[PDB]
Amino acid sequence: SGAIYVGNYRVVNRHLATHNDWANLVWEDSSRDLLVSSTTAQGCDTIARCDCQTGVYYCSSRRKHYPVSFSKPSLIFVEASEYYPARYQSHLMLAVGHSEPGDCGGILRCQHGVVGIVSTGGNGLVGFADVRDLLWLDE
Ligand SMILES: NC(=O)[C@H]1CCC(=O)N(Cc2noc3ccccc23)C1
Ligand SMILES: [Zn+2]
Repeated sequence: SGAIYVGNYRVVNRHLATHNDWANLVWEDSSRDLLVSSTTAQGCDTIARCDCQTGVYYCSSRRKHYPVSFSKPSLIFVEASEYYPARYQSHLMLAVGHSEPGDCGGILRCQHGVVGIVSTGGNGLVGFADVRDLLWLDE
């Protein structure tokens, strides 16, 4: 679990969005596993606008932050789960690191701000859904 709060927006994994997120929907993309909903309160986070390929993410299944080197956002095959059929997930960044399904929503940050959130993983890998291209989050 986990979300990004920026301005009047809440960014979550689409597969973990609540009834309230869908009732206040701004934008969603099943191919990216992202959903953005509107909030009444001003958010605590700021978004990176950079090409960083190193950062630190929070891993709730270890209660720890880990440093990662990650690939540029790209189209990657993701095996079927209870939430989605087997498909290519877009704007996904891979890295070597521990992650379990409940870790989705953990934030990845670089020196510039929030880069993305945990969305995929397994077998010593962790995948992050990028949010740096979503320029409208800042306005
Ligand atoms: N973006 C997706 O399609 C995810 C939907 C929820 C989900 O369980 N997965 C598969 C999964 N197995 O092991 C993981 C470790 C970390 C994060 C996800 C996973 C993929
Ligand atoms: Zn950066």
